[PDB]
Amino acid sequence: RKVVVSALQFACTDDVSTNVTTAERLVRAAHKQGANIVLIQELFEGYYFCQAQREDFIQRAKPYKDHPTIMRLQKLAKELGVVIPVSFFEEANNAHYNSIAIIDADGTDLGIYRKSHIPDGPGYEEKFYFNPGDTGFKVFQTKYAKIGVAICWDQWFPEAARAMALQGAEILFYPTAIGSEPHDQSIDSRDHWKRVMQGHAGANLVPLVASNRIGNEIIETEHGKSEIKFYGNSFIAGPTGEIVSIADDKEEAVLIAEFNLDKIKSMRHCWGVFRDRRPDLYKVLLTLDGKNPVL
Amino acid sequence: KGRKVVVSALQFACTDDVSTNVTTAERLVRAAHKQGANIVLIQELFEGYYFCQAQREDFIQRAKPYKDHPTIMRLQKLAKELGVVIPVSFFEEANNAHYNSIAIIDADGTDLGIYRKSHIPDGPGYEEKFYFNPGDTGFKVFQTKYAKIGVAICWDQWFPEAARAMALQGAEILFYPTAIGSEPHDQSIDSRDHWKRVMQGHAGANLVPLVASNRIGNEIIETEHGKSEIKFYGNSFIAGPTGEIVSIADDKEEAVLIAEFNLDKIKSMRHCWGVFRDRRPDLYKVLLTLDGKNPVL
Amino acid sequence: MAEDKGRKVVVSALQFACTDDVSTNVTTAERLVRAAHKQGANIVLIQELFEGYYFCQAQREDFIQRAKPYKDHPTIMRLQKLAKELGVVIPVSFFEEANNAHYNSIAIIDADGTDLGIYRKSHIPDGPGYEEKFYFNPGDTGFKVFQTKYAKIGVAICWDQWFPEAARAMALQGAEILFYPTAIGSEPHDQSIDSRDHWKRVMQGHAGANLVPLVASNRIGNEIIETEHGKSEIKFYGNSFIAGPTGEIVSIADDKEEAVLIAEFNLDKIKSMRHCWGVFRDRRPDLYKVLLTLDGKNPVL
Amino acid sequence: DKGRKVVVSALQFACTDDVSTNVTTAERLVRAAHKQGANIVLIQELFEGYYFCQAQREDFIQRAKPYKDHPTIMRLQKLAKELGVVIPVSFFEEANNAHYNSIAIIDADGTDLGIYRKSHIPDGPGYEEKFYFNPGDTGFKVFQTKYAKIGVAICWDQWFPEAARAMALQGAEILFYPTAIGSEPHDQSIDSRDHWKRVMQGHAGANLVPLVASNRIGNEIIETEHGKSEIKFYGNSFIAGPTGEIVSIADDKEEAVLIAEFNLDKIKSMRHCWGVFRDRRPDLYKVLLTLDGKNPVL
Amino acid sequence: KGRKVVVSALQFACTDDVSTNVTTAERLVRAAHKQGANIVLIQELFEGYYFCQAQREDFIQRAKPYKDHPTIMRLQKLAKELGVVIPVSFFEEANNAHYNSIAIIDADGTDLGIYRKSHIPDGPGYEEKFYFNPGDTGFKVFQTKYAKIGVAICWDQWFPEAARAMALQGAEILFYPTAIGSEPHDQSIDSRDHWKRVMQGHAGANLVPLVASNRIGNEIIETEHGKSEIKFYGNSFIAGPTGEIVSIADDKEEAVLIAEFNLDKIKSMRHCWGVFRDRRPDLYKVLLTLDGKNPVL
Amino acid sequence: KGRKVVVSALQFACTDDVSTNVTTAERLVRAAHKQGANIVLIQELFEGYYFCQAQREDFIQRAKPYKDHPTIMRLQKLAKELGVVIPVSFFEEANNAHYNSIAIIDADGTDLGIYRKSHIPDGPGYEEKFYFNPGDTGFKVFQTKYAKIGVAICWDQWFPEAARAMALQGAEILFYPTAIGSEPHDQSIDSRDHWKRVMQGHAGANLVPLVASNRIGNEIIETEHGKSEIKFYGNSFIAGPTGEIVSIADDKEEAVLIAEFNLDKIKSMRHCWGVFRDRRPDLYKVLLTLDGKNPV
Repeated sequence: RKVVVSALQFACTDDVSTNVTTAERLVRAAHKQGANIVLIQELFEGYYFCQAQREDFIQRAKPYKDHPTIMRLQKLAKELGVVIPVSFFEEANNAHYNSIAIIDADGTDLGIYRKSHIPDGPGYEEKFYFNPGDTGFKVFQTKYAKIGVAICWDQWFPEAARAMALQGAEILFYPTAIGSEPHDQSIDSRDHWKRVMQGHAGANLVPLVASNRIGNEIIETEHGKSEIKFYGNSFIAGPTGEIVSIADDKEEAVLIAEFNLDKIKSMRHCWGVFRDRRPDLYKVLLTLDGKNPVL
Repeated sequence: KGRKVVVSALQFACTDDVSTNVTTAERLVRAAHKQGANIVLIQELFEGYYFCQAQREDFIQRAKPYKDHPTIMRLQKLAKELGVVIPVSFFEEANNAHYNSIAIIDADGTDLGIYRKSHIPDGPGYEEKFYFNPGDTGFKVFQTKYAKIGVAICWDQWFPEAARAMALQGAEILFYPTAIGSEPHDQSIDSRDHWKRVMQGHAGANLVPLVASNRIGNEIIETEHGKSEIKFYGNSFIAGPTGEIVSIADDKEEAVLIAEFNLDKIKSMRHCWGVFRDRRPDLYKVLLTLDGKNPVL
Repeated sequence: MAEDKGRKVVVSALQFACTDDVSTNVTTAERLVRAAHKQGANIVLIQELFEGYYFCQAQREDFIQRAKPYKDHPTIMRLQKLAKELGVVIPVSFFEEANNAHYNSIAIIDADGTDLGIYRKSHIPDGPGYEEKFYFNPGDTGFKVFQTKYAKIGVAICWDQWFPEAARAMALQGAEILFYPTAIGSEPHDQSIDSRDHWKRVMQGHAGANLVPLVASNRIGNEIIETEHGKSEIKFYGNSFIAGPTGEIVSIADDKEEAVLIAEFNLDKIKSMRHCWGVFRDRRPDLYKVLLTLDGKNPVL
Repeated sequence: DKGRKVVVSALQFACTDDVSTNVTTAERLVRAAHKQGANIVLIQELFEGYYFCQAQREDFIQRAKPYKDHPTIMRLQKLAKELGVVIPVSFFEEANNAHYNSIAIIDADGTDLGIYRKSHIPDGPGYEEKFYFNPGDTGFKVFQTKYAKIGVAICWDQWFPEAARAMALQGAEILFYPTAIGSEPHDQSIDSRDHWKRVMQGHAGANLVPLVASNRIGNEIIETEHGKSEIKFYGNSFIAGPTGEIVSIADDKEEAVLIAEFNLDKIKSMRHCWGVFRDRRPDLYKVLLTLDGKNPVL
Repeated sequence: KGRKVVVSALQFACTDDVSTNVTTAERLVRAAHKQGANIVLIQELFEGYYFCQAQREDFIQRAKPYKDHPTIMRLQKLAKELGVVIPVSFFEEANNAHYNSIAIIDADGTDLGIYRKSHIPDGPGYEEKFYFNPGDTGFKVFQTKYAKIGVAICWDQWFPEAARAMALQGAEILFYPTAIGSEPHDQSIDSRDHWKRVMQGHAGANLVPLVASNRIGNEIIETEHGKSEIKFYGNSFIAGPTGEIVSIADDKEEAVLIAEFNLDKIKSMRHCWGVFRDRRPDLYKVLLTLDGKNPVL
Repeated sequence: KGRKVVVSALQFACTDDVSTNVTTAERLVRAAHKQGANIVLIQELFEGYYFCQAQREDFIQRAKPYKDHPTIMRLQKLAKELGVVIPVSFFEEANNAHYNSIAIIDADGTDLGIYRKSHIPDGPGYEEKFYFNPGDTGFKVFQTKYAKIGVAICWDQWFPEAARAMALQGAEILFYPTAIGSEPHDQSIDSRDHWKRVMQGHAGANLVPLVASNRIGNEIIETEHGKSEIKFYGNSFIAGPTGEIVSIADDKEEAVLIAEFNLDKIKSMRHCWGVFRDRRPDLYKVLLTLDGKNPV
């Protein structure tokens, strides 16, 4: 069982149809290079608007139901025969989420995952827009494989990766948007960010895919202009956490790595980390302060 | 710029003859429509006297099935003729069950369904518990031609849970037909101020406009223990999304209240304020108890 | 001076003995239906499986083939003509064949002769003398009410009458009167069992708890059936009766006479009494989930 | 005649509106029942005072007390322990802002086994219980006592076959119903006593379990918001067998101690053999979870 | 190459003493274990004579609760000692309901839960409908240390629906404890060949091995109408995944039957045959009727 | 005493010439009738070689519409002449759809309607998938002058659900025209015993007789890869209501199997055994899933 996977890395304008045209052109090229499962970066429908905390930007959200972009990638997914996770800003009555729709090989929409861990701070004011996720971590059974799909900031938490691997995830996927921070140009998070994810891969014995955007984006915030240089470094790690394919910080990229899933599962089962786990001693992970279980 | 909706609260006195009262409601619905109304709200159990001052066997038989109801059917023609949304309050018989109900008529005459009053009041003058099974529809919202609306009934207006339930389901405007006034056992009770404040609270906490239509007039009912009298205090009103009263009637006059809301700006104002983004349903389990400890089955 | 308003309806319970010849028993039924109609009856109730002996004392292959389809049933068709002639409602109890399934059924014939449909016995009894589980699939129509020319009625069959759930299911759906055709008597394996008083009190309890009148028609006579282990006898104990909405018995037959019982009810006054008493206003379905278990803990799928 | 035997008792008495007096009365009669061999003794509903629900008064709501350290429950626990008898104690419960018509089941060793909160709440002239009590939220319960597994419910609950069946399905071997019922102050023509008995006898026969009903006697006048209101409570406390037969019954005005012995092993055997529980059709009972015959409640 | 499992069907005659019969089971389980068995199947209602020839009040009281059942508890010790999976058939009392049930004990002694007999037979010699409520667990599969298995009971074995339900839920092997023999009212009835053919059919249609353990011996029961005799015919067998019988007992002696199955090669063979991807559940709705027309509720 | 019906299973080798095969079918139907048959079953797709081996474009044109089918019409004449029921297997063209189908002809020559094969497999020697859409008729029963019958086709015969569906609706006899033999990929599998066991299973579980007609002979079709060959193993048989084989053919010669059944006695036996009285459809919802969890 040989599933091919791809990481995509492009620049965005602040125009839905031009951006979707970009993803649509890079997904078709992935399929040309033999891709089965194609990953598109976070909130690629537009500029990373979370630098500002503006009332009108909340109204960029749209319902999950009959979503114009989901609907347009389902046709593309079905025609190529590729799995495609679709990042979008979701409105649900008065709730709002940073969410992703998993569209299978036949165009079928298999459901939704809602970003659980929400970042905050200058340039990344995501807590102003998103309710923290209520779906829980999910695995999606696709024609090619069982896949763990979470979103951006979720990639920093070992709990997310572990939860997905416990639920049958043969591969983990993370659509991302990260770069410089507008308040301090001395902050360079690229090495640290790769390292944390490399750790999830090696600890669970599952390959990993991270798609991150590039280019410069200037947002008109409530306090004047704010700029981010997204640093790319979209990559694919193997089940031991090794970097097999890696993009640069500036150029557009279409990554590919083929994995023998049945043999990676024999590698995982023989190492026996899952049978060796001690859930009886992990109750402290249900606390925030290291003593009080949350309700 | 944005979807606009003109809403209206009506306030009038009732005899105990259905034909008269429906004729009265029709006259006021037309006057609201002449002033630009798209959704018009008629007071609770308007077809007759507020009979719940008595606990009488024979009054139970005022109920009628939802199916082919002559007052709903008559008002469906009006809605369609005028292009107006009309929630119609009525006493429902459903086999051996009975409910204080309301059917939502859309601007094209279409009966969109019903809501059965959930919280049932009790005590001298307001013996509703004797007549109505507690509602089993749960809180609802209705997609009309002008807006998603949440309609509940009278006593439901005192419960933040009901307004919150409707808002969570996408209600853009809340409506409460009412029958409230003095209490026959104690002349010192005057609940009008308290009544308004609690509702203003719902409107401000959910950032949605709110409409309340209340009865006026004195009604004297023969009860199992003699005459009982209520002076209904009107005070029908419309409140905006921060709870401010934008239209209000006095305690005796017949009234047609009008108010226009921009529903796209309000949606935008509601999301911006962030309350729905910040709710903690994980910490609200206690609300599924009556006694602060034991969850209900 | 005027009569008290409200729809009146006159109901009747019949009580008779059967032979094992279908023509003789339908002739008996028709004679008694006509006698009931002569006394003013609007709805007449014939006892369970009246077409023959209560054959369920035996567990025999050949007795299963006594079933017949609901479609073009000779007995139903014949009683349809009688109902139309007299202008009376007649529920018709019969053993139904439905491809490979079999049921103990009842067809409700309206006062204009129209077949309004069927109910299939839900609770199936078992044991010496009453081996019904051998013949009948448990009913799959669920509890029903039928809108007749005179009233909305609830009809169930024999063993069903021991279950408060059935009576309440019918009342909840608007049944204004309950009917139960019955075949019950002595038990061949133990002559000390005399269930007649127990039988009455359970049904009177249904009428009182739902505030609806109730009609039970039961068989009389001794019947001997040839079983796989020899002859077995039941003495059917009659006691057909009509009960009012507080459970009071208004008419009752003895254990051996042929009877035509007659009682008039004002359905509008009883409706009003039923609602004022308030039991239906006060019910707690939220606490009744345990009723959907057999063992008090596990809900059935 | 082998098998576990249990002796049950129904008490019937008049109440004043003073708590100390009425509890002294209950203790007198529980001792009289025990002297006659009773193992489980049933005291009538809200016996601590007059049946105050004829009125709808603010101040009457404050007669309620917490379940915790309830003085009447504590006093009767001592008596239960002294005599070795099971004693259900009816009381008006305050639980934060909720209020219930409740009953605490005291075992023969004096242990508080838990509470049942009245589910079906009556309403109308003379019986304005819906003004005082939240409808109960414990659900129907059964309690394992030293003598038997029992099902205890309260007053108006006795009209509902669903409550008896719920208790039977969960193993209840005897059903107990403390009661307060009599005339109705708005219409002297209403006499519910035969209807009342008939419905309970229905429960006993349909579930094949014995049933004990203890009812109040005497005239009571309550000062209501609209003037005096009077009820004459009609007694008729009784004990029914597993076929619904009345085995013991009191009149409408006598103070009474009723006594009945039951063989629970033989009744269990009879119950199972009759087959009603073997033959039930819960797959066809969903309509029971509706009020209107059509719509399942949330 | 793959996960191997050795299964066993046991066959013996019952006495009227419980302990004797559990000890007979214990002796035969140890004999299966000695010959390499991992999962061992004991016949239906093995604790005593097949009492269902009679319809008696006192026989119903032979039932016992699932909780702290002495026979289940004793067999748990044996399961843990030998490291063998043991399904334990028993007559369950559950408040007022009664069932013909079976508890699946895992190789470490753990009680995995129970299955209640779904299809209850009836007629002379087999009056089971008098004793048991139809099962309400539905068909189940259990995950044991050696395999996911489907266990159903006696009469259940005549129904293609039970066997399919278990395989669809992942059963790798079907098990059917049985009590079947002659019929007391008609000596011409010999159902043994028909009985095997139907099960062999289940094995072949689902491509899973099947094990059936049947009783031997003549039993005379005192019924309400005199003596009734059944001659139990044994013929316990184990069938492979195409329905071929690979081990079979005679009609009169004790037997310990043993067979090994490569469950991964069988899984692969089942997947390859493809029957399960080729089913048409969209065309099977009539299976939810009894009469070929009306779906049950 | 009771309705007696004589049924027949025919078995022969096909040539790849339509006329010849139809003439062969006719000869054997007449032979069956001469031995007393009332209902006669001809094997699946008898008009030619079993072509589902290969996946060829020109083979699709062997399909013909249900209306005015020349083989059906000719067999209608034969049914009316002799007074025998004849289910006619054929390759149906219906617009953008094609089906493996069978039309039931009554003893008076009346076309009673059709059933379209429901279960469509894959695999070498039997690539049914490329030629036939999944049947949309559902499982049917047909009332003939002699009995209510249920008919299903080739691959359908592995599915207990189809046999049960027919029996629930009144089928008193089940008919299964088929084509099965070796597999061109590996000559070690011999499925004839597995096949018989599953069908005997359906006869015994539903207490209905069952007739299966299978072809004999070797057949070589030129395909995409190269010459594919199959040896059809015959073994046509008639089973009774307990699943006993009452009549059976070998793997190499023509046969006309005959068996008489008393449908009234069998119906009485079926009901007394009780399986239909004892079914639990309230516990069978999982059967409306493919994966054993989610309804379709």
